[PDB]
Amino acid sequence: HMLDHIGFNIADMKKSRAFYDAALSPLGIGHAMEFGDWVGYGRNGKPEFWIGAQKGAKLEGVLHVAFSAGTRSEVGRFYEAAIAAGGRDNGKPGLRPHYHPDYYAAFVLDPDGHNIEVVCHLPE
Amino acid sequence: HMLDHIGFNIADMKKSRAFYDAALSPLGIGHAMEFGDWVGYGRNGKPEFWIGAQKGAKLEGVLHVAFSAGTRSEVGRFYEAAIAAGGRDNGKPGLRPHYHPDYYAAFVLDPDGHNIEVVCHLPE
Ligand SMILES: N[C@@H](CCC(=O)N[C@@H](CS)C(=O)NCC(=O)O)C(=O)O
Ligand SMILES: N[C@@H](CCC(=O)N[C@@H](CS)C(=O)NCC(=O)O)C(=O)O
Ligand SMILES: [Zn+2]
Ligand SMILES: [Zn+2]
Repeated sequence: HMLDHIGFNIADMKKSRAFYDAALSPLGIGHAMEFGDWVGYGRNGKPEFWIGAQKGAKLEGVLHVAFSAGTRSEVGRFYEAAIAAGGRDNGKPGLRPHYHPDYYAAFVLDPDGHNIEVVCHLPE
Repeated sequence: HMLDHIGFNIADMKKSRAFYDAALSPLGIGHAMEFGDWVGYGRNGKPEFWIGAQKGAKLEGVLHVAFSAGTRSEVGRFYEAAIAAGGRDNGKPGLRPHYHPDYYAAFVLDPDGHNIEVVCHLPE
């Protein structure tokens, strides 16, 4: 994999932490680490996804982040949990064959409007 | 790995494409794919890092993206190439032991001010 980690600031840590806690839980993802004023999500102690809430530093415009799912069931569970936590629909779980024949994904906007996806690339 | 891919808009495709072409080349990373109005960087046909240049849609604020290096030599070569292409220094190649004892990295700002890192986590 070419991506090691990413990080960005959001408006409100309480709100964003709650969203990502709920959204990423079905992927077996939790707080891999909390370094200073950042919260790092990851699996098996390896953080890859960092959010911060530095005053005035929040990202503006839409960032797209896609997380990897091992199963289509995980895609669906991410979606349900993210919506329930206040995420806004940006595309229901389903095949996206215009990308490739086995691309199965769902899209939810986070509290700052970022386009958060979970995708499985495998046939089932 | 939990990150599948990311994407965001930048101000000027010619400038950003040139920067990332130069910066990511030492990692064996090139244009894995060009889908519509986006440019996808990746290795072995698998795009992970997408940039676009939609009018008015550019990301504002600082995004941090770190790419994985297999060797410390690669970290250094990324840095030299990124600087030569007009990147701004945000941290020279070297150990960052305050992260962990084998963390070796360099940081360069892209044309839009994003904090681009290449990191090797292995002892050498
Ligand atoms: N509503 C669409 C969302 C598709 C989407 O957001 N795709 C990602 C890339 S995988 C993206 O950033 N698209 C930007 C665009 O399509 O303009 C769906 O349900 O498929
Ligand atoms: N100038 C520093 C840059 C360190 C840096 O940018 N670290 C990343 C995380 S690996 C970051 O986003 N840091 C934000 C901060 O330290 O406030 C260096 O050379 O080490
Ligand atoms: Zn996507
Ligand atoms: Zn970093």
